[PDB]
Order: sequence, then structure tokens, then C-alpha cells
Amino acid sequence: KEPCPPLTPRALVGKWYLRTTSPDIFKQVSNITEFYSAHGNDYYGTVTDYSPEYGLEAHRVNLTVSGRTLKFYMNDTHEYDSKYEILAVDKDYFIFYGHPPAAPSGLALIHYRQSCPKEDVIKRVKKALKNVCLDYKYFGNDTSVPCHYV
Ligand SMILES: *[C@@H]1O[C@H](CO)[C@@H](O)[C@H](O)[C@H]1NC(C)=O
Ligand SMILES: *[C@@H]1O[C@H](CO)[C@@H](O)[C@H](O)[C@H]1NC(C)=O
Ligand SMILES: *[C@@H]1O[C@H](CO)[C@@H](O)[C@H](O)[C@H]1NC(C)=O
Repeated sequence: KEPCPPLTPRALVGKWYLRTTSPDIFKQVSNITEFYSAHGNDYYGTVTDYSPEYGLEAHRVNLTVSGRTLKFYMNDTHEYDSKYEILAVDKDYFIFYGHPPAAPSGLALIHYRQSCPKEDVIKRVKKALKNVCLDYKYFGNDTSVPCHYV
């Protein structure tokens, strides 16, 4: 579903885990960690992930930021290369939406500071998604990350 959209400098600086998407991408990919550095108003970074075909891998990335849109470019796989709009941004999480080749009709992505986001964060994420006409129950999550015992 297309949202109804509503970025300070340096807000994506740091380590993030991409644990939730709509539609779900986590049958094709897992364990996505990102590290972003700020370069004035842009970012350059590393993503690491597990791939069924490549195993544990890394990508160099550039975020070229232009108001509320940005263009994500990766070095060696172009399937997630797109303009992304920021839907929500917080201390603990950020949400963006784009239309890469992997998901031409729309891909929403939630990145979190924590590896296993708790109820404190998940309640904010849900309210955030409702303010932009999306709904958390249509998101899939990274069920290969162990976040609970048994
Ligand atoms: C998951 O990602 C981290 C890198 O953030 C890595 O250290 C670890 O090996 C990975 N686990 C699996 C099972 O891929
Ligand atoms: C893309 O960039 C990363 C990080 O610098 C590098 O480790 C990775 O292997 C590159 N991919 C290829 C196919 O060269
Ligand atoms: C996946 O979802 C459930 C709740 O929907 C949560 O308890 C679990 O930790 C989540 N996995 C993540 C975010 O890694």
C-alpha cells in the first residue's frame, strides 16, 4: 500500500538493523545491519546481510539526500536502488518507502537501533505507520534473528 507521507541533518548516523518490511523480503534475505556516516547532508555506509546464495556479505552504499527524498545506491547489487521517502524518524527507528526493482509497487522498510525491538519501540512504530496510512499487521519481520528463547 502506498502511504500518505506527512529529515534533520545526521539523523541516520550510526548502526541500524532492518528488521521489518512490507511486503516481506525476509525469505530472500536476513540479518541486515547497516552503518551510516554523515558527509554533510549525505551518508555513505556499509550494509551486511545473509543471502541464501552469497552467504554473509557486505555492500558499500551512498545516500544522496534531497529534502525528504533520498537516493540509495549500492555497489554490487542494484535491486534496492531507488528514491526513498522518509515516512518517520526517531531516536530508535526510521521508516522509509521507495519502489526498487525488487519491489516495484512499493517497499516500506523499518530500521531500528535495537537488534530485537521491544514493546516500547513497537508501540511507537505502529502509531507512526498509522499516521501515514500504513498498518503494522501487513508487515513481515526477520524471523531468522533470535529475539526470544525456545
Ligand atoms: C549476522 O550479522 C552479523 C553482522 O552484523 C554477523 O556478525 C553474524 O555473523 C551474522 N549472523 C548470521 C547467522 O548470519
Ligand atoms: C561491494 O562493497 C563492499 C564493501 O566495500 C565489498 O566488501 C564488496 O565485496 C563489494 N562487492 C563486490 C562484488 O565487489
Ligand atoms: C517479529 O515479530 C514478533 C512480534 O510481531 C516479535 O515478538 C519478534 O521479536 C519480531 N522479530 C524481530 C523484530 O526481530
